[PDB]
Amino acid sequence: DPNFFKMVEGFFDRGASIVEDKLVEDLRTRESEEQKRNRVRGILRIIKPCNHVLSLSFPIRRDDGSWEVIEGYRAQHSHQRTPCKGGIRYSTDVSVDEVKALASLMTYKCAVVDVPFGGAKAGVKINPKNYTDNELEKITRRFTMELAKKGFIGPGIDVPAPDMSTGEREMSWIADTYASTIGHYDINAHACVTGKPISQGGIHGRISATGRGVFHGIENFINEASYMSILGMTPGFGDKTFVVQGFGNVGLHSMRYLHRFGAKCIAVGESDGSIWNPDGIDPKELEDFKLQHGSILGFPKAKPYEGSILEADCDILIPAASEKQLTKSNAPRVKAKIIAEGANGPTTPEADKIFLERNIMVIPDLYLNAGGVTVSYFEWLKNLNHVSYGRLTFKYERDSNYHLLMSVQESLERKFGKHGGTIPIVPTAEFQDRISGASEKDIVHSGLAYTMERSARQIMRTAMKYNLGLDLRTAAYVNAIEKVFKVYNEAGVTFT
Amino acid sequence: DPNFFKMVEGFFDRGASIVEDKLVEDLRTRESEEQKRNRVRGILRIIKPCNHVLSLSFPIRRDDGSWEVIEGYRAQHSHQRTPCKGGIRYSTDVSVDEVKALASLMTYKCAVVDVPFGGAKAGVKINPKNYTDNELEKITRRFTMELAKKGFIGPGIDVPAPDMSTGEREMSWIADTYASTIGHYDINAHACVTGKPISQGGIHGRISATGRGVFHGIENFINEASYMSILGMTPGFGDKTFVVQGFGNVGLHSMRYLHRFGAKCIAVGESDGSIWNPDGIDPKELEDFKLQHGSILGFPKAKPYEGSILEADCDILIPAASEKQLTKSNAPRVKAKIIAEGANGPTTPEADKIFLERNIMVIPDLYLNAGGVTVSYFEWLKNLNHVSYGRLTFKYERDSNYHLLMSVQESLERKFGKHGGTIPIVPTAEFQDRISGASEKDIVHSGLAYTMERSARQIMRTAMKYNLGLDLRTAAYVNAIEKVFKVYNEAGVTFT
Amino acid sequence: DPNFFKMVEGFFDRGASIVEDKLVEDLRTRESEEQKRNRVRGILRIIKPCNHVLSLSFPIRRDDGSWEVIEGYRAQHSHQRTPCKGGIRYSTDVSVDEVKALASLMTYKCAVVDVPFGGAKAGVKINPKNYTDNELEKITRRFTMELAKKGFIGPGIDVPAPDMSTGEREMSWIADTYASTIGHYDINAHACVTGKPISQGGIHGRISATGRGVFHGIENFINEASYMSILGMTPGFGDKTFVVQGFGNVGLHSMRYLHRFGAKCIAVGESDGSIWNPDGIDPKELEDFKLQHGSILGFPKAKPYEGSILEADCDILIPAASEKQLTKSNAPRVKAKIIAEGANGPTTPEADKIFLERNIMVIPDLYLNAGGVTVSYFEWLKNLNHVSYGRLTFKYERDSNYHLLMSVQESLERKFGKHGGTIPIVPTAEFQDRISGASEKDIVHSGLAYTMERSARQIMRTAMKYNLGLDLRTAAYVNAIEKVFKVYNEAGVTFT
Repeated sequence: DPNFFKMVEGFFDRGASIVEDKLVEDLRTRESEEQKRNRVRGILRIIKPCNHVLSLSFPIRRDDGSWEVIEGYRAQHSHQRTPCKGGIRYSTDVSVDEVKALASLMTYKCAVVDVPFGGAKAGVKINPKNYTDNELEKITRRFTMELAKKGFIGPGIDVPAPDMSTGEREMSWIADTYASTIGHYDINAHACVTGKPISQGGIHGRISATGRGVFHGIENFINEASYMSILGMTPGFGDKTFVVQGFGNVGLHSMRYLHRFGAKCIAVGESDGSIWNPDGIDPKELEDFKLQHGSILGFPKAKPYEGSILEADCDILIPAASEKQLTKSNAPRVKAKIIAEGANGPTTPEADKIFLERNIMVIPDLYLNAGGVTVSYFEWLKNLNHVSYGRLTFKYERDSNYHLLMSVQESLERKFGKHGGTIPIVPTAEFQDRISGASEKDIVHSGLAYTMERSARQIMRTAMKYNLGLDLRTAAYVNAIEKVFKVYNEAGVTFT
Repeated sequence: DPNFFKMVEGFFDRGASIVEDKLVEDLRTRESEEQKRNRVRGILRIIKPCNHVLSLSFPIRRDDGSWEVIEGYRAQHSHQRTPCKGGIRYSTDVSVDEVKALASLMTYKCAVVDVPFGGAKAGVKINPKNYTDNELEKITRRFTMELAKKGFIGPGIDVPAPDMSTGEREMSWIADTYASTIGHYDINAHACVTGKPISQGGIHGRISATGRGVFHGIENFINEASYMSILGMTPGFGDKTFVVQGFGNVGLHSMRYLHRFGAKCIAVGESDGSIWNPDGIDPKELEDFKLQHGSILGFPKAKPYEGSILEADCDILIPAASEKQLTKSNAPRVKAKIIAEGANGPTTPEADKIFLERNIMVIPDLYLNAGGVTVSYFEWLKNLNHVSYGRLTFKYERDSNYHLLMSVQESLERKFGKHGGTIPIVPTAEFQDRISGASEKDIVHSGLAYTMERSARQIMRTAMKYNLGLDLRTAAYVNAIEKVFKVYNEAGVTFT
Repeated sequence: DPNFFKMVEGFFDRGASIVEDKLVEDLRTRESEEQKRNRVRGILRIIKPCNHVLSLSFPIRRDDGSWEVIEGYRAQHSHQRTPCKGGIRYSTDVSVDEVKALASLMTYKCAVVDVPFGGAKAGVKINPKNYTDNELEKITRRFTMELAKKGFIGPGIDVPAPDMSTGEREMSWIADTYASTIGHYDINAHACVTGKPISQGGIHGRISATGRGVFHGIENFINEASYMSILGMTPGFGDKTFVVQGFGNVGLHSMRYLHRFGAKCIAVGESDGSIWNPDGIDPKELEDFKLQHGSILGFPKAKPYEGSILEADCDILIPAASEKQLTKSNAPRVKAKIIAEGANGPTTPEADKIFLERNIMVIPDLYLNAGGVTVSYFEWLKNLNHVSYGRLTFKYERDSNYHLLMSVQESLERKFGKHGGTIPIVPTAEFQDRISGASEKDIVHSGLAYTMERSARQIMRTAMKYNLGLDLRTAAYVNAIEKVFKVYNEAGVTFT
């Protein structure tokens, strides 16, 4: 039951050693100078540790009038890619080593989904419950200030983001505080932080992002005969049956999209209890049940399962919640053949070894829930373009599409003595609804898909190159370390 | 006749009270702290008044050598949307109230056409006719300087624009003066002001912008069966017949585009006289007549009407000139069912109540002449993009289009033993032209059309929502207020 | 009675026309180009009107939770001298015209005392008595912010200052708000405003500044045989007898210092009533009386005089209170020969003419109460020096002094067989107190005295140059206009 930090770090060292060799021979061994290039692995030593970590201690006057000093910290893992990216966590269980760890994860994660951002992470030792909306605000802002004055929040330095503990409300404050203070003259002040309200410069499709990422991440592999054979998957009768642990944002959507495409949800577990039903569970029903009242407990059309759903018999198990939920203990008691990490670090290193032994394909957090980050990239861009995606092309494109059809029509009618006989100028029903309901989220969603696909293939190619089996995790880390390295390498350090 | 500031104010307060109640219940009553969220209407009382207004006296050495002080002002209504936008006036009738008023209009007008700009407006108590080109330049530059040193010109702060009293020449100077002085280090210096020459970073399709706007504005509503029924329009034999008051550069185009689509111009006024002809009047002909010599008076194919063509018997009357031309007096004497405000404030509040009483749909100036602004937004972006729209797509697109058609061809050929029989690969005449002559102005004009439309639906949906009839005006202002509010709300003021 | 604007403007014109002529002839008629140099009096036309004037409307959330919008303005008269200087007034009566006027006064006043600052002046339509300390703060800050973002509050742009309606507490806030936000990177952030607490970067000797100024102003003229003869003053039996109208800060000190040097206070009025006693009145007593309880009414050793002390028979009458207290009505009824304006505009133009008819010397407000400003200059400097005056010289000096004395002693003891006989190494009692209690205030107070004196002689010289009598006012303005002009002239405008 290791702890985040000594989990990630292992993962790195793992896929650091596996790259070192190859990373010298073949890649750069044709201009080998004193074969001391193997001492250039010092670039890997630099990548491992966070380059900067700022600890704070600011005060805020509670609503009752009493003073109080809040402590928090933000760590920036790497700068290989200028603008650092990472969330902000409001919890009373947020250690410097936790942030440092997550921040490390970020860099690699971003690499995997080709996002030009360095890994960061922030944490404020506070418990939102114990503060009033007004207080919270006061905190986020004073935080933003300090964070700014020391180069830890800037649209070209570090762009924060929400976490399970924080929301778009906070982000909106961060943004605004910044813009109305130290970034007053910055024409891209609002790009200092993402995950903010649409009105404040947010990007359409943020919410569903992470969730949709999980889906495409699974999709890409579930549709790869090769892998699906090693597991004896891509059925004919069974088709697809999954389970999701944690009905949060990510979990909910993950079950929405997964279900939409033929998969059947057999079990959903939460902090409270769980749910079971071989027949299937409908996303909207369970969603409206959890929105109408308390939790998911006492949901009709579903027997209350007891304990975690991590042992429910299904094909795909998606851990979209807490940390380290799959350990060396319950690792051999999992039915599922595929584990989709819809969260960070939901499986321990020991558990990984087991799963590998009994052919269990674990889709890396490092890649699966990199959907939010991918879209946050878009939000950043959308603030640099200062325009909502497709604002200037939708109409143009529409016209061009109708000209295309009209050309086929006129050109097919000139193969007959008519002037309105053939009727190609009519788009399909789907294609019509697309055109008529074109909107930013469509450009976003599509860009997401594209990235999750490209990345997927990339991981697969890397797992076939280093002969790995279903160890997609290390593959991904390796993939990442190779990218981060290349940047550093093709420059240096001080003589970079 | 009330003045411009009284009107606009009234309009605001009108919409402001309409919103208030719905703005609390339904749209935020779900987490209603001690229902004091009625006291949040303060937001509205912050939005109403301009938040800044700079008055300034600056000297210039007249050509003859003599010194003279020039006084002018610039008012920034709101900063809810960072870059303020507004035009510069050069008239000896300006008045700190006027600029405050028009700057108030701008904010709302931008909101309507989803343009991320705050409302601003400048004014220099001067009369261009009494100053040499050289002098005028001196002025516009000094003015830019002072305006810059105080934060009232700046690609991120405030982006000025031309008015009927200024031109691209001036704007060019403003842009250059700024980029050669204060904004020397700003990589977006030439985005400090719009409406500039092409060679100075201007955007194609500026001249026809406002005009085209008018058209689309009208078009969107004259295509809506619902509204066209309440009037008894969208006829089968009368089709469309319109009249334009003021043959300026908005009026002229308005006629051109209106006419080009099956509408017949039956009357065209001016500041001199008028024109009449139930058979119709050709735009080109009347244009060439005006351009070839003097005014439109003495135009063949047309009997010299006497008085204002605001009484002519037509379907659509488009006031594209002076201010307050439709008052309580002549309000009842109109024969047109639709009044398209191709100018600002061409109808008084009293007139509006009359037109409503005798079912007369008045398309708001707040929306109908927002075309120019909409495009100015594009110019700004163009300047930030550092590339002419389409530059890197036109060719790519072209290719992709041909491949599309080729596919349909080849594909269809397969259903026949021939390799050249069916020729879909040929684009319609129109489509060809479009492809061959693809320029920036096409992307621009299309983006415009897309904004006018979306905005038109938005206004309609708002009208229906607050069960407003043909009072599109208030409906628009309400629509605006709502937007501007949302921004403020989803943040605050100091604790924003 | 004419308002402040009308007056100050008149004063300017007056001096302006007196300087024009001479300002061309002997000054610069040697290079005389075209003799058009008269047309270079345009300079003057630029100097008269304020160059900028910002009007704002910013919100604050009152303690009760309600939301109000505060309106206020700042006006910068001239920039001829880089940092503008001027106070901030918190009263319901403030009017754009008022600030403009007072700003205008500053520029000239500073010129008189050789202070390198432009003339500025703020104003916030608000009555401090209606707001809680918290609320006041919240206003000063939000005001400082908006005032900064538009270039009306920086250490090198415009340095505000306290008024009778605002104190050091508000300044402190201004300073801090600025240095925490916009000016965060400015190493001289705390030089953005003056009149702030000592612990915030304030200079020692600010409270006795304006008062002491009034004293040295009077002292310099009451010591000039020439002027004192025209009035038959500098007596040998009557010595000195004065009267002060207004027992505010300036008035109190004025009496303290005046009295300390032989004068004899015979009457002191207030907003309530007055006091009279030919025998004399002791500052400390009357001070303690006021402090101890209520006003000055009921004070022992003094018969309650009814009305204004302006008519009390005395030598020097010092109006240290409200505006326009000496008009064309009571002007003839004055018994004093000298009128020391310890306030701004306490005598109307029409009163001035009268006093000049019956040889009454009126020492100009423009000069007399320029003591505060003079010291505020020091405070500014103090903040830019980053060290308290004397900090690194007191000790050194002390030592030097003793060595001086000990050199006289040893040297004198060498003219007599004795090593200890003569004792010149002993300072006087006064000297010793000075040495032992050396502190910043001393350096300040000295510098102030030096300025008031040099400025006094400058005024005189001017008066005698332009052959003005006891019309010290115009003489001062003229003296100012000359200075301001010289700057502009020895440069230009655009081609400056």
